[PDB]
Amino acid sequence: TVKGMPCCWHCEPCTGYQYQVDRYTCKTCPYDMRPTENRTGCRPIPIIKLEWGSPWAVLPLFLA
Repeated sequence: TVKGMPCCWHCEPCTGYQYQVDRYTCKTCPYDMRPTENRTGCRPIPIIKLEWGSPWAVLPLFLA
């Protein structure tokens, strides 16, 4: 954060959906992009297709 004196700053953490793009202000990346922990941008959201189907997909398969 830009303080009164341009001398000592204060890096206040942004929200969970805000990426540290610049050093003075955060930005917002599009959907399916989770902000990374480090200053790298936004990583893609891991998407699956229910291959195993253990919790609530093996009983329908067995009945079928």
